[PDB]
Amino acid sequence: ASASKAAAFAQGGSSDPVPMPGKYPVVFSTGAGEPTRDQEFALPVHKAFPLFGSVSDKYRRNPRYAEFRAHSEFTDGVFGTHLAVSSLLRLAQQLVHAHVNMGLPLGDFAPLASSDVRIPSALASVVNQFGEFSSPSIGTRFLLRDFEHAVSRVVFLADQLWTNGNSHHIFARSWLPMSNNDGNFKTIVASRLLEFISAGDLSILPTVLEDAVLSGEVPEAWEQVKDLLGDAPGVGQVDRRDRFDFLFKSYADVGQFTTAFTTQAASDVLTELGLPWNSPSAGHLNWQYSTKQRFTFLADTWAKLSAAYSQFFELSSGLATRQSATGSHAQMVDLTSVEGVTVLKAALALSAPEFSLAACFPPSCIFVGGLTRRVVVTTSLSVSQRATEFCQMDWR
Amino acid sequence: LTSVEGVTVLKAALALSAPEFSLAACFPPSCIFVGGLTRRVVVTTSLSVSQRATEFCQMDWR
Amino acid sequence: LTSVEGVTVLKAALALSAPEFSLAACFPPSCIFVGGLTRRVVVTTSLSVSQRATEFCQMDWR
Amino acid sequence: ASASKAAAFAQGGSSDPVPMPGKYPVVFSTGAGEPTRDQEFALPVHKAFPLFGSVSDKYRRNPRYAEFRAHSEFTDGVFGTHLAVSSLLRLAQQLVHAHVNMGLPLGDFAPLASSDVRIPSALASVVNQFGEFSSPSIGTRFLLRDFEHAVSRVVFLADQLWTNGNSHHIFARSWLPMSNNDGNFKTIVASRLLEFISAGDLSILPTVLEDAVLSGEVPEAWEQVKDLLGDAPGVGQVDRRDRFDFLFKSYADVGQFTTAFTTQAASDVLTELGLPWNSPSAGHLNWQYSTKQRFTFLADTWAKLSAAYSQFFELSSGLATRQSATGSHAQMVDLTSVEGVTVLKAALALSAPEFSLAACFPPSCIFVGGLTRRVVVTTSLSVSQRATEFCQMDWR
Amino acid sequence: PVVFSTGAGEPTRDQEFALPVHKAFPLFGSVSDKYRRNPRYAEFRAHSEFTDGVFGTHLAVS
Repeated sequence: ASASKAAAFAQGGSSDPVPMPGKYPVVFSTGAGEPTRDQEFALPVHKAFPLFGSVSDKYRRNPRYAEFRAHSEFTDGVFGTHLAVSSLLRLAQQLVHAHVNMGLPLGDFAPLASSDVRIPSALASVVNQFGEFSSPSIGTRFLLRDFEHAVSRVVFLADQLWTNGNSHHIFARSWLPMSNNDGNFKTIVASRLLEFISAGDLSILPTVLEDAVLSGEVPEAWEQVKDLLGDAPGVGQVDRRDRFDFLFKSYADVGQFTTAFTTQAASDVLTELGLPWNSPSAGHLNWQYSTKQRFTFLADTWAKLSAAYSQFFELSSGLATRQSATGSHAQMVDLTSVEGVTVLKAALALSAPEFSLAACFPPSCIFVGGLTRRVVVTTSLSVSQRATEFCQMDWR
Repeated sequence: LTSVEGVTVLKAALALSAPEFSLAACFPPSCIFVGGLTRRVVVTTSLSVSQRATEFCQMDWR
Repeated sequence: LTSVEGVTVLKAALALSAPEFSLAACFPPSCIFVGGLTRRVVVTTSLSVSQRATEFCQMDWR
Repeated sequence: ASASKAAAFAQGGSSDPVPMPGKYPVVFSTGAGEPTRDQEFALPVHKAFPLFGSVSDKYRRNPRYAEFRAHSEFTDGVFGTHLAVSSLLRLAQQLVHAHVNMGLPLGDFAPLASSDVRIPSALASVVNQFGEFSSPSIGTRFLLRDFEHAVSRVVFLADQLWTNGNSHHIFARSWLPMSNNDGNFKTIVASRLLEFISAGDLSILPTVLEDAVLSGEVPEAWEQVKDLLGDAPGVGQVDRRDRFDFLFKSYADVGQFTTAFTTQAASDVLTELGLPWNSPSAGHLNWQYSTKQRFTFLADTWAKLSAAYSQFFELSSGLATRQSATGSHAQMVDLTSVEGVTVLKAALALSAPEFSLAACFPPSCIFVGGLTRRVVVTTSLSVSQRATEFCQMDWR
Repeated sequence: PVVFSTGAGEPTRDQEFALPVHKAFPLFGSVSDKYRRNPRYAEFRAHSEFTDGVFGTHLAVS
């Protein structure tokens, strides 16, 4: 027990990603009150009413209230121009939030986020694209759109939700994180990944080498779709993009959609039902028309469903900022069912919440950055200094 | 509003008494439509009207 | 009054709360032809609106 | 004393069915007060008055109050909207309940289950079908309708009350539980049971193989009637459905449905009179017209049954939620009478109730499930570790 | 027009008549409060009405 310039430092450094999964569908299946008889069945319909209770809290008042802003994140009003409170936040939100709360431990060393200027923009879109069209496209379709990492405005975290695919297939092939950038760019998607990180690892995971038959499927197509996603979706809008995103997510590529996620009901349905701009300025008009209509749908919420005052379960959003929004080790998806469940994986989460997570196993497509920057200058203790000092105790 | 020699503040909306008549400065008017609505919404998944009926009915018998 | 699965009793006029739910066991009176009338009349042979305004105005000058 | 990661966990999991037997008839024969002389006989009819005295309690207030709701099964008020009570529950109800309370032991490992969205639906019907039309069809007919596992709305636990018949005759054959789902399906008869689980076990239990005489009179029709129940009752109503079912439950089929079925009368009389909807359509309207009327008839319990003010024996159904409704092995009937009465109880039920709970009740045809999920993750003590340790106490 | 006719202080002599014109000065005192800070401060927002900043981007006091 000797002494050489000690301290105690806290840190934060890592990445985070999110997905739109069939998870919401399990949370909006209408289990929450469909079988509740408080003759509230006076007021019509209850199909979308429940589902739509998903957004308007899980993206602005819950997560973007403490996670975003507090994350050393000086947020611009015009993305929170309207701090919202929807008492409809069933047992899923204060729960959901705890479930999905952007933030990792400090006793460890991680954090979350990569594009909250593009993600939300899309989410809002989805809430509108979904909570406006036909509320429940039965898994197939709506789920596709959301898990299809739908068309972008050039930023979209997509590339990550897509990176999932390629990696899974290439067993032996382990890629340098650089592959995480492949999302956008022209050539570098046909040199780094596709050619080098393919004619190398691709020429192995499936070395068809077919002759006079065009390497259809068998890696070479996923790469093409990859090459596409590189040059043919970043050149702008127009059918040339959808049609050639769709062509790349539609036909011939029926083998490329099998890797990731897809149904001829997302693409030919959703995709042919959104107008490429359904992700770009839709993401805008969904914030300055849909967010103001979010109002209507929120006020409608704080007016209609509010009327659900007569049951006695809901509560209101009383501004976090004190409530916070980070802490849950949503890291590494805790799921594995076989006769009996099995919550697994790294992220020494908790014990009281863990197992309570059944309602919702939060999952941020995190990258994970083993970083504990115990940065230390020694303009006062040239390592050696200590050395003699300590050395001068083993002598006597 | 209704003036004839002397004023006459009229009409439904059991407003107030202290402000009413003080309103001279400005008789506020919202082109309202008015919706006679008192939604005493009531589910009875615990008291099929009848239930009460016998209960009460079972007091007029004795 | 309306009955569907459960019994809902909407009462246009803010009636009561102790009788309401008790007074559904049978009665719910006739077809009145409501008359929105709150005759809050007011002669002005004492305070020609100007006088008031003239006064109140004398507290918005200084 | 080797210990290694012990615990102690309690569970629940198993089946449970129910039947409408001549059992009720023994409980409503009018032996509870027919000979009582208090001059209560003030110009009144006491035929149905007794029989219909247990209905409104043995299915909502008694069983569904704790059994159902507490069984962790999210109940909809519109199946218990009128959580009313009935004080006419003489000595048969608080008794009956204890006689038929669904909830096997945990010290063992079983529970209750078999569509409480269809059973009650039909029961309420019977209550109406019986307690309204013919209040005492003299065993033959009403008991039939009850036991006949009467027409369904596609669900009905009939399939099980019917499976009791095809397994009884087939001694040489035993079947895989997969024969339980034998209820509905267009193939149940053209595949598994009927053909395979018949051309194999049926071609032995009755291998007539008759020529130019059509072999149906030899339990190949039981397969046919089975066939029918497979394709001809699930195709809707078409009235003939009764005609068919009836045909299959009558016209010559009499030699078919007499292995585990009642008198055809309860089919042409009851069924035909009732009108195929008197099991699906009736149930609903019997739950939202008859359950409301259940009150008009509950009034019969709290007005007609209430008029019993002076005799002083009645006063049942005070609580619920707290009184519970599960924990009596009134299951595996296993009762036999010869000179003396012997009551064999497969499951170690009780000793104070047993011998007391033979006065009438001995619940349905459960399909036991030997299940004691004593699961145990091994991410702490890889068997070797333990063995490695214990072994370190067998070396020295 | 009856509220901006200039009754409020036109006949008030506090030699404030040093500073020119007083025609629109009074009338224009009508808005900038009766539509954002007065009514849209509690009525709008509180009316279960989650308002967008860009209509109250500037909460005013006159």
